[PDB]
Amino acid sequence: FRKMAFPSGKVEGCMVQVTCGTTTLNGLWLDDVVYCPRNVICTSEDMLNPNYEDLLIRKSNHNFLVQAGNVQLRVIGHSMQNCVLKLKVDTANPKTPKYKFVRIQPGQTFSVLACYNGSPSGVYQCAMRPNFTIKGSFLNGSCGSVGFNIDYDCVSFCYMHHMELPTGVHAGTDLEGNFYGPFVDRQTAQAAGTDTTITVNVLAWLYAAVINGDRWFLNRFTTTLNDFNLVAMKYNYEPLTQDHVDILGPLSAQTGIAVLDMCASLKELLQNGMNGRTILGSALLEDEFTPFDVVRQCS
Ligand SMILES: [Cl-]
Repeated sequence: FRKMAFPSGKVEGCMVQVTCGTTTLNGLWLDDVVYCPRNVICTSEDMLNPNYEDLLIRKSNHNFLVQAGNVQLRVIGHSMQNCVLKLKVDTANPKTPKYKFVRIQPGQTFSVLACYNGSPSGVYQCAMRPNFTIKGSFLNGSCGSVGFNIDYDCVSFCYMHHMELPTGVHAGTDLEGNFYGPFVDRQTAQAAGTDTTITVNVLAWLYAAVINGDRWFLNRFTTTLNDFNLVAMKYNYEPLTQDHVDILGPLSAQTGIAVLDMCASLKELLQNGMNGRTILGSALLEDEFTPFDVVRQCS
């Protein structure tokens, strides 16, 4: 049961490289605007404690070298929107897809087109952790790469990678420059806080395991939401809400296993472990498939 990324074509024609000083990173070219992390304007000394307003005032349009494939895009304007830099250029991207900017919730998933210096290298499916970090070693060289979902014909951009925290975990913003989580684009000590397991996603993955024949872990017990959540808190699982129950509706309907029934099976797995067995070929419970993801990749 494999992670699936959205097809990346519509985003590939939007990826450009942005250089300021010694720093090159990735930028997103939509219409006549290139979006990228504002930390591109910082020198290594600047990053310790940048005044971005003052730094941005020192820069001129010619300080920003933007290139799409071959043609290099003349920057005719530079503006800051929270933590994203907006480089206005004199050419609208002819490959611009229908798109929207959306802010996602912790636990939601998205595809990242990982790029090096403007060039697409690969696509990865990830999740926004409960603590608003993104797990994924590939983001180390991919500053300015973006995360997205495709909803019908529209690319919904939800993430732009900005930095690694001193622990190594990855942090970024929505496309209007607001960080996910309590993080700032400054090179200083910053803690992400306890990450937890996305409970509703584990339940969705257990349903996928049932749909694919893997059902040894089903027991006959049931549970109430309150009793389950007491167990969940113990193992650093996120609390399950009635909204999460409703979202799991379609999967219960297809399988015939009520949601609280499945919660009782998960409780038993949390208390007892798997005793050396696997589920969907995994020895650990997977929490980076959403209920929508499982629905989409089953029928
Ligand atoms: Cl059960």
